Amino acid sequence: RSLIVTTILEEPYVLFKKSDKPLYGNDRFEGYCIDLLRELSTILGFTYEIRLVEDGKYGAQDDVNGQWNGMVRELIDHKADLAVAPLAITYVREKVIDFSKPFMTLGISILYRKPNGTNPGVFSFLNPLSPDIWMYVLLACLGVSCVLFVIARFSPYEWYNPHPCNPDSDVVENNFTLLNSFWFGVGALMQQGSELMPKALSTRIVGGIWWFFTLIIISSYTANLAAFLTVERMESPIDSADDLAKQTKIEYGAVEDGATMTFFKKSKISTYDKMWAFMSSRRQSVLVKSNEEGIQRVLTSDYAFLMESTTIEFVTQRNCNLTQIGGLIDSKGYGVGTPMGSPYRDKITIAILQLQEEGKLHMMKEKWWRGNGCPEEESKEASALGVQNIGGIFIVLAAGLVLSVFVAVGEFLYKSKKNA
Amino acid sequence: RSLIVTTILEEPYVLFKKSDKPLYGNDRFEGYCIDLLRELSTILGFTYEIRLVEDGKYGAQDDVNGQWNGMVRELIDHKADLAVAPLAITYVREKVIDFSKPFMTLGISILYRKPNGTNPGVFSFLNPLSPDIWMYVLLACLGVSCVLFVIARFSPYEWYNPHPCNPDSDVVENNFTLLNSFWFGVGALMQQGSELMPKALSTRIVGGIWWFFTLIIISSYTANLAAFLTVERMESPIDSADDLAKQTKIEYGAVEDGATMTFFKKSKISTYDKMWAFMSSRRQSVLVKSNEEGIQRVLTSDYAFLMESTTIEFVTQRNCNLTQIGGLIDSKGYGVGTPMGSPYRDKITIAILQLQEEGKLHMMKEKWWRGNGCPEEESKEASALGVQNIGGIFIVLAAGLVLSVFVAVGEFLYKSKKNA
Amino acid sequence: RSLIVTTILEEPYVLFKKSDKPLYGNDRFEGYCIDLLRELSTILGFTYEIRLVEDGKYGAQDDVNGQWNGMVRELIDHKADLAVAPLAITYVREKVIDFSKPFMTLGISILYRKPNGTNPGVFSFLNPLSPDIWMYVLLACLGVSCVLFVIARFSPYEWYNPHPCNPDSDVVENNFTLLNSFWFGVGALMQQGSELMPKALSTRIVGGIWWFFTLIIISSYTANLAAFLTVERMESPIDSADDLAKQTKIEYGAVEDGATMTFFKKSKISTYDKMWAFMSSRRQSVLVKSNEEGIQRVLTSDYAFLMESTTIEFVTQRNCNLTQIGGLIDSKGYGVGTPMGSPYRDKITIAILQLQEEGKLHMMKEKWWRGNGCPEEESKEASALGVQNIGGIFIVLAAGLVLSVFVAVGEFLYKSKKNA
Amino acid sequence: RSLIVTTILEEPYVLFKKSDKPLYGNDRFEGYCIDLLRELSTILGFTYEIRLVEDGKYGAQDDVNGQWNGMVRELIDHKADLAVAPLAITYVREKVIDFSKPFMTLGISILYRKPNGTNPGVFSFLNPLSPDIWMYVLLACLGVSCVLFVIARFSPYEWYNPHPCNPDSDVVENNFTLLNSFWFGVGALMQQGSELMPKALSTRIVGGIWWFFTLIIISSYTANLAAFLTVERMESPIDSADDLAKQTKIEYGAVEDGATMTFFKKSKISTYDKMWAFMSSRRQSVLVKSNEEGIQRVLTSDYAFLMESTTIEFVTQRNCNLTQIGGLIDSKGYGVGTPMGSPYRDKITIAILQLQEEGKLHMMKEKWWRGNGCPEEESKEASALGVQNIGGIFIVLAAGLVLSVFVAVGEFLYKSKKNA
Ligand SMILES: CCCCCCCC/C=C/CCCCCCCC(=O)O[C@@H](COC(=O)CCCCCCCCCCCCCCC)COP(=O)([O-])OCC[N+](C)(C)C
Ligand SMILES: CCCCCCCC/C=C/CCCCCCCC(=O)O[C@@H](COC(=O)CCCCCCCCCCCCCCC)COP(=O)([O-])OCC[N+](C)(C)C
Ligand SMILES: CCCCCCCC/C=C/CCCCCCCC(=O)O[C@@H](COC(=O)CCCCCCCCCCCCCCC)COP(=O)([O-])OCC[N+](C)(C)C
Ligand SMILES: CCCCCCCC/C=C/CCCCCCCC(=O)O[C@@H](COC(=O)CCCCCCCCCCCCCCC)COP(=O)([O-])OCC[N+](C)(C)C
Ligand SMILES: CCCCCCCC/C=C\CCCCCCCC(=O)O[C@@H](COC(=O)CCCCCCCCCCCCCCC)COP(=O)([O-])OCC[N+](C)(C)C
Ligand SMILES: *[C@@H]1O[C@H](CO)[C@@H](O[C@@H]2O[C@H](CO)[C@@H](O)[C@H](O)[C@H]2NC(C)=O)[C@H](O)[C@H]1NC(C)=O
Ligand SMILES: O=S1(=O)NCN(C2CC2)c2ccc(F)cc21
Ligand SMILES: O=S1(=O)NCN(C2CC2)c2ccc(F)cc21
Ligand SMILES: O=S1(=O)NCN(C2CC2)c2ccc(F)cc21
Ligand SMILES: O=S1(=O)NCN(C2CC2)c2ccc(F)cc21
Ligand SMILES: *[C@@H]1O[C@H](CO)[C@@H](O)[C@H](O)[C@H]1NC(C)=O
Ligand code: NA
Ligand code: NA
Repeated sequence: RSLIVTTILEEPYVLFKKSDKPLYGNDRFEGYCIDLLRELSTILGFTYEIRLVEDGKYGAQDDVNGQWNGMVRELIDHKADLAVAPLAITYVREKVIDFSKPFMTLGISILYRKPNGTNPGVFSFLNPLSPDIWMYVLLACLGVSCVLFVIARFSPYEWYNPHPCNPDSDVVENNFTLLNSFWFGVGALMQQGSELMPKALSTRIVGGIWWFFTLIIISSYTANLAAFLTVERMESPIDSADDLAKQTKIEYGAVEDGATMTFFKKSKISTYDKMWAFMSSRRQSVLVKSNEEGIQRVLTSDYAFLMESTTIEFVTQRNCNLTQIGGLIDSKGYGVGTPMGSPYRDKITIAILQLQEEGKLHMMKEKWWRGNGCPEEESKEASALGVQNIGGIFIVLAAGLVLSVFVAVGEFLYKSKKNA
Repeated sequence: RSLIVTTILEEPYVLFKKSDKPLYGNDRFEGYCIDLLRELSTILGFTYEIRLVEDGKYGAQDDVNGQWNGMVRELIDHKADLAVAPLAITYVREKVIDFSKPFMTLGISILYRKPNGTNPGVFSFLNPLSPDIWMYVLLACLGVSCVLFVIARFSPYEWYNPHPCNPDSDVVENNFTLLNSFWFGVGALMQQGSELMPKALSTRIVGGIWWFFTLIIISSYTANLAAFLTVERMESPIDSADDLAKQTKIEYGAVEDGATMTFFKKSKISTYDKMWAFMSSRRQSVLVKSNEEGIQRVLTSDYAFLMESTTIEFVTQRNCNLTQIGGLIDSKGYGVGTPMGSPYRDKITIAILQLQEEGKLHMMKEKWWRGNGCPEEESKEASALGVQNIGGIFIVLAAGLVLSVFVAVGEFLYKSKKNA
Repeated sequence: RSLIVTTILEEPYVLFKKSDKPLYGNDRFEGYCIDLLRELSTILGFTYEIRLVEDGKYGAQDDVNGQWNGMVRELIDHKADLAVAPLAITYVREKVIDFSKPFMTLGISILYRKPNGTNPGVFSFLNPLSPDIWMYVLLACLGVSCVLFVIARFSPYEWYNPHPCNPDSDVVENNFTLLNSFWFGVGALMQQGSELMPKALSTRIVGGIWWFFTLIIISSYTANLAAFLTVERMESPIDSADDLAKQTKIEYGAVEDGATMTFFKKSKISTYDKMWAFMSSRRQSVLVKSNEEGIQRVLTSDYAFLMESTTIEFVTQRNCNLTQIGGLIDSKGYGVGTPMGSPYRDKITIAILQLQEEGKLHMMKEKWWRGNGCPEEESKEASALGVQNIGGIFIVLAAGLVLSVFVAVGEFLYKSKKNA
Repeated sequence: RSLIVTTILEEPYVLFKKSDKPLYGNDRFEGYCIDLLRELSTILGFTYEIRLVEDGKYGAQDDVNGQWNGMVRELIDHKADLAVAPLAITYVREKVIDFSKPFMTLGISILYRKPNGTNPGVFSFLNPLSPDIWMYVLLACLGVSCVLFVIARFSPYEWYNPHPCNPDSDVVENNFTLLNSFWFGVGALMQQGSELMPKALSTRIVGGIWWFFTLIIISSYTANLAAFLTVERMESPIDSADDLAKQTKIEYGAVEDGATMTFFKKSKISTYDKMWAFMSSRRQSVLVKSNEEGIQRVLTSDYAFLMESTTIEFVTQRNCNLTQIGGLIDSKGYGVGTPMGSPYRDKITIAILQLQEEGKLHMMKEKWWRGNGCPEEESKEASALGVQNIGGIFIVLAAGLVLSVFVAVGEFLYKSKKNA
């Protein structure tokens, strides 16, 4: 004899080969379950010929007559001897056909968009104060220093004798010129002082007020930056279903009429019926029809699509903009199907389990689920301040030293134009 | 026998279900009172056929006719057999129809807009130190500078040679006068320092202690401001009905001739007389016509709305800038109405207590009153300090620059009088 | 006739009067349910005589013969016409006796020790650095300054000419004496500088290293104090059962074989069976026998005793070391009992509800549950730095200014002892 | 008919129940495998009488006799009928007894001690800025000070009269030499300032830009250190079995001749050969005798223990300094054993899948593997910075005080050579 093996088209499962050569038979197919049946027929000795299921399904009761469809109809009507396909071992299907013992473990977990890290900008040190404030601090430096200049020329006490070494007269002068009064204000703003230090009482009230103003500006820059950096460090992305249960900004997802949304119907867990309450409320928006459109929803919007774990690890690892957040929720298992009471059930159970002990079923999964390089290496770290978030203080340093050369040229010419 | 359950429409009690189809009947309705009624029909055995109430009214007795309107008129004339609805147990209806024991407990409570933190005060920089500390730092600046004056006089090593360029001219000068002693005190307080730098040992111990004092004050101002800006604890101006008795700025409000207005009119408690003396001797500014119009006036104006308790936890839950301040004022309950003398009063009374001890009567409330959830408990980024947050250092800058010109013209006259 | 009213001894319920006068009958008793039956007999016209229940209980099936005991045995055997007592309206008791409609609402909530606020001490500013560090910073000031003194006398470049005004010789001197080198180190430590500023290259390496050392000390004092003050502000006491469900440090409690622990048996809520899992694990330690010993466990240890809400509001308000955290979990109701099918059930239901509309049942609760003054006013606030947590910088300020007077006396004598 | 269920004792699978009493039988035992067995007997109809296994062994085949030991010897000789226990499905037992389908899924995983944060490094003050920034600040201090040298030479207004006491002696001096230009650069960087204070305009723009540069660096060091000390993100040195292949410092470990040791011996994967080449060519330092002895060696030493997966989530849960690093390595499952050919293999296979689809098979795991919980996720107070946290500023202090003496004796020779 030759066993009629019913299977379905899926990836990395039974596929077609990508060549032209239009005379294929039993070389037409290539996938995980073709490599599995190649290694089951090798050690059990049988020969096989693959015949795809006609009505493109896995199997379910249509409830109109209690007749199964898909692959498990061909198994229950003995039109097929095996079923090497992702036919998950479940309760209602166990009572009609007999499965082997699992060759793969799956479960419900979450697709999500891999965290696109926010570039802070190069000028991200300006952030702890609003741009209304950074302008009003600059207009306070041009304001107070033009007030201190007027008061220093108007007050008699600031006019001092610069020579205590020689008790003269008529040499009485100020040190607060227009340029020095700017240098007091800029010097006091940066908390590093200057060499002027007012002498009258009226110019010290301008001084002592500008010093109290300055402490509140620096201590509200340091404290708000220590609030921006401890909010960013305290927060964390979703890494579970519980953190996905609370935040209603992140939109959920499931296949309409599938085995994933069926789990949230029959669930009695208090964290999963809340997820069904989200899916029952926002239905027609969080209940997309298949696995293919559900990936395109995560790729565009803030979608959190719930599907099985073996077709996340395929999708995630050939598309490194996508990730798997959380762990396994359910725990299913793919099993090689047999008709009810078949002799090949006990041989394949021993044959699948022989390939696990010699490590075949991991070397086959790493051949088909691995894929390209996919640069995901991507050592994301945080909170150590680098060039990417404090680097614009290097630019305005360099922009201030280019400008100061242009004034040193402007000073060396202006002196020589006075001399000549 | 199908008994004719009467029903008024409230949310989330009895709503219109909407999917697509024209043909209807007993599937139009969903909510709390429908899940209550189908779980009583499961336990007691009866059948619905909910039919709605006419004249859209719960029940009241006319003042000149002496007749009833709505459900309790439909129950007294046996045009209904149950009244599963928000029909509150009161004295006048209990003498006319027969209620079951309560299935919900409620009272009068207060809506108010949730605290926002968008106008914290224009002097919000002043908050990280208590106003005891802001005075005791200023008295310490006056205290140390008076000690700096006293110590520097009779310390003989603070009497140096102020004439350094020539070797031994017998002149002596103390640069720690009364004016410079405050300027060292202010100058060291503002982390920038004067030009003085005391010189013996006894003014250096005063100098070194006031410097260590100043680090601990500034590094506690910067640290406590860093705590205020990442952990914002927003507190409401009102916390109970006693705090509304004093705040005339926050105005009351209730529905005209409702069950809430009737309670404050008939009360004898000293707070609830003061709450009624406002609401009676003011109208159309404080008394709304419907509670849906009253939810809007909290949302727009500065308004505190006195309404039923269980209507609040529905509206608060799906509008996250509305909160419930305080606790229950009144205490009443919702009862399934029955006609005046019925066998269905007792058998539902047992059936309500069966739903409450098994836990199903609480799980209906948790699914119909809960909504989005809106987790704003996670702190956002600290919302950069603008003229609404720091703000008042621009005032005390201008208040110091105006005061200094008064001293500038003040000490201009004192020298011009001295030169004359 | 005269109604035989069966009741039980509890507080603020039926008690004895505190006088001697040993000939009481029907004046023997004083409580809430005596004030209730005084106001029910007034408006219904009946006369009554109180007879206490003999076997000191409320009522339950003993399961040996299905015979009720306590008060509801005297009701079911018609030895009593009423039961005005805390006889909670529950399901198994409703089917044998008939209750009135509730005069009081109770529920399950939590006793807990009222938060005894931690006094930070007066020296709580020392906290951001360990006492090993504050000693090693003081020994670095006595270390570096005694290194800078040796290097300044040993290096030739620090020996400068103090007269550029007069190009002399032999007047070459240092400004780094032993006292000034201490004043550089103390002056640089406090981030406010001095008037010395080293001139050689060897004394600037000591200077530049002591300045880098100083920045790390101040920036680790400011950042650790901004971590001590944002952990204290972020944390919050338990204010629910969910916050009480997680923390296993806080020990739970319940009455053994009571109506409170029965609620956690039949619970299907995911946050309450976890509380039963704590009570099933640590039983004989969290399952004390009555309400009286359970209060004494909260008063000594970290106990979180679960009892009914009407005997928390009694205990909390006459003992202001105790508080009620969270809200109502269950929702029961105290009802005036009647025998099965009694005519007084419908009259008292109208009579209780008449006293609610004219506000008697709140004025009676505020007479018996109010109690003494009990200074609980206690306006607890936090995070504004006051005298109680930064006040020891006022003491060491004052201790440094007392010491400096004693050196100014020591300087004024030492000069005059040189002069004389 | 009572069928004789065999059983080995493991925790939390089958334990001894202890209350008080001597007389026993089928109530001695509680756990996962007993709650599994009484829920199979409810569904399938059968009865227990659990009897224990002799010789305390699961099952293995003797190498010289060719006989079995324990449960699978008790199943092959029909001295038992079920084997509800942790009896892992393997190839050699499947050829001898018949298993059901799995009820637990597990594999090989890694114990390691949870990260602690008690030795963060003695240079942990250096962390808030990246080592790119710590170099670029130092090059900017060298860069600006070389620009300060160049600009101050050919700027004519930096050439003042250094002889102020006498009016017009034609001497000129630039105080911005090469040595003072770095000292202004270092002095302004350390927030304390030199004695220079540039004087024209072009050295004031260099001065004012380097001052604004310095505020942003210090207020980002203080702010990011304030983020590190309140939000501590502790990360392990190892994250998978690939990271143990390189870390020879962290040593492996597994039970002698267990199911874990057998997997690494027979493997062909390149990581698991390197993990075995260590463990085979080292013994009694890396190979434990029992896994209880291996939990202790993680707890004491620096050790990473390779054991079964479901034994980890029991031990990790009730010892909160033990964690599971990585994921599952192997993949096997626990099966209810049956004799070689039985009608109870199929009917339990359906019954296990009935428990798994209803959700009861997961709720048994959540009640027997979960323990205390230990919420250390809430941040404690920041644990004051000692010599383990700041630490290395005491080294770079002493490294700068030793280097300065070398320059002090260095420039002592250079002047003594010049004077000669
Ligand atoms: C402790 C600190 C406070 C105390 C000191 C305060 C110092 C006074 C400062 C005053 C004004 C500072 C400029 C800010 C203007 C607001 C606009 C803005 O921020 O955005 C602009 C950046 O702006 C720049 O280009 C930064 C230039 C810095 C100027 C250096 C001042 C020199 C000191 C002289 C002192 C006074 C001279 C007086 C003369 C006598 C546009 O960039 P962006 O679009 O935002 O890109 C980022 C976008 N992203 C993050 C979203 C990705
Ligand atoms: C880095 C900082 C620490 C170190 C520096 C410490 C420096 C010592 C400072 C000591 C005193 C500082 C102010 C104390 C105010 C206490 C009274 C109060 O709380 O309310 C009053 C504040 O209204 C004002 O008085 C505004 C004045 C602010 C600046 C005053 C000093 C000017 C600088 C002088 C320079 C030399 C000073 C020293 C030499 C004499 C009333 O207004 P309000 O009620 O707040 O309205 C908002 C309501 N809200 C906030 C509730 C929303
Ligand atoms: C930004 C700040 C860092 C930079 C500046 C560092 C300055 C250097 C400081 C060095 C030592 C500081 C003393 C602390 C010693 C450790 C012991 C301790 O803390 O507890 C003791 C307190 O200790 C005191 O009594 C505080 C006295 C302050 C000293 C004033 C400094 C003088 C400046 C001169 C500078 C050097 C002179 C050199 C001369 C050439 C005992 O109190 P307690 O039992 O803890 O009570 C609280 C208990 N509770 C909280 C649990 C309730
Ligand atoms: C407020 C502060 C900001 C503003 C001021 C900035 C000042 C400019 C500073 C610039 C450079 C600062 C240090 C650079 C360190 C980078 C290398 C590194 O990361 O590791 C190396 C650090 O080993 C060392 O180098 C220790 C030296 C620290 C002080 C060096 C300058 C001394 C003061 C000079 C005075 C003049 C300086 C300027 C004039 C020239 C190797 O050791 P590790 O690997 O770390 O071992 C621990 C491992 N762990 C951390 C992972 C646990
Ligand atoms: C060339 C020389 C010119 C002169 C030099 C001076 C110029 C330069 C110097 C300082 C000004 C800085 C320039 C920036 C512009 C300031 C505007 C601003 O920020 O608004 C601030 C107002 O603060 C004020 O400026 C008004 C002044 C206070 C009242 C007048 C003084 C009397 C104070 C007491 C009487 C005693 C006085 C006597 C005591 C003996 C705050 O605005 P706001 O209300 O919070 O707006 C809300 C915005 N929101 C909607 C977002 C929430
Ligand atoms: C607040 O003060 C009370 C004083 O009664 C402290 O209560 C003591 O608590 C300890 C355990 O922490 C018990 O061993 C003592 O028996 C209690 N005292 C008495 C008199 O019973 C309480 O601990 C304080 N609060 C805090 C948070 O420590
Ligand atoms: O359908 S099964 O054969 N039996 C049920 N389950 C488990 C819950 C462990 C699992 C889990 C993983 C599988 F691969 C198979 C099965
Ligand atoms: O209208 S009732 O049936 N009887 C009176 N009361 C109260 C005693 C407060 C209450 C309290 C809560 C209810 F749910 C019902 C009633
Ligand atoms: O025993 S009852 O008459 N009916 C049940 N409940 C519930 C509201 C659930 C309540 C709640 C409070 C009561 F006062 C009485 C009752
Ligand atoms: O020993 S099995 O019954 N068959 C083999 N395998 C795996 C293919 C992974 C698994 C995986 C998980 C199980 F629970 C059981 C088995
Ligand atoms: C706390 O102490 C006792 C409890 O032993 C109590 O009687 C007293 O009233 C309480 N005191 C205050 C101030 O709350
Ligand atoms: Na079957
Ligand atoms: Na009635």
